[PDB]
Amino acid sequence: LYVGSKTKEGVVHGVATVAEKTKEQVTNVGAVVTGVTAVAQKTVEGAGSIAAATGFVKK
Amino acid sequence: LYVGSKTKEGVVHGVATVAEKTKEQVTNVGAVVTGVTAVAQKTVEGAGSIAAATGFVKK
Amino acid sequence: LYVGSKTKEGVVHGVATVAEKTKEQVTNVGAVVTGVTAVAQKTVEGAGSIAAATGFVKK
Amino acid sequence: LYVGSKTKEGVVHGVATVAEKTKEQVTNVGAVVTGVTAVAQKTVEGAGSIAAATGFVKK
Amino acid sequence: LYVGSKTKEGVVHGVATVAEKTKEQVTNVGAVVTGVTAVAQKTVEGAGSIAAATGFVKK
Repeated sequence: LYVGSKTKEGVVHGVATVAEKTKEQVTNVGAVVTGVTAVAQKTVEGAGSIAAATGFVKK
Repeated sequence: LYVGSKTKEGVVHGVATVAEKTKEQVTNVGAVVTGVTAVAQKTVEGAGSIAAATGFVKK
Repeated sequence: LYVGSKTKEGVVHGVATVAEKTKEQVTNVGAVVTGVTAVAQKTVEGAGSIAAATGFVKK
Repeated sequence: LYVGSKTKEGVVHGVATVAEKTKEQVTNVGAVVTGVTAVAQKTVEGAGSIAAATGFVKK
Repeated sequence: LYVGSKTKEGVVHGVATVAEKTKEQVTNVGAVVTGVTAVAQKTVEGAGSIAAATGFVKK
């Protein structure tokens, strides 16, 4: 049993990003996720998330 | 049992980022996630998250 | 049982970042996460998070 | 049982960062996380976090 | 049972950082974390955190 000589899993490569000008405003009362950039994940025998917003959980 | 000579898992490579000018404002009353950049994760036999916002949990 | 000669897991490589000017403001009453940059994690037999905001937990 | 000749886990490499000018303001009443940069973690048989904000816990 | 000739776990390498000018202000009434830079952690059979803010815990 073998796995590949060059194996790439959950990978980000070679990202550029420019904001030559920007305005951003957020208002929140009682979830916000913003700007999440160049992100890499691997999960094994368990769940994964990368930008998760839940406003509220009630039980 | 073998795993690959060059194996890459949950990897970020070669990121550039410029803000030549920026304004950002946040207001929050009672979750905000912002600017999360160039992030790498691996998890094994357990869950993962990278930008998680929950406004509130109530039980 | 063998694991790869060059094995990379949960890795950040080669990040550049410039703010040639910036303004940032935050106001919070009763969670905020900002600017999280160039971050690497591995977890084994246990959970992971990297930018987690919970406004409040109540029980 | 063997693990790789060059094995890298939870690693940050080669980060540059410039603020040629910046203003930042924070106001908080009753959690804020900011500027978290170039961070590396590994955890084994136990959980991990890197930028975690909880506004309050009540029980 | 063997572990790799060059093994790197929870490592930061080769960080540069400049603030050619900066202003920062914080106001807090009743948690703030800022500027956390170039940080490396490993934990075994126990939990880990690197920038953790809890506004208050009440029981």
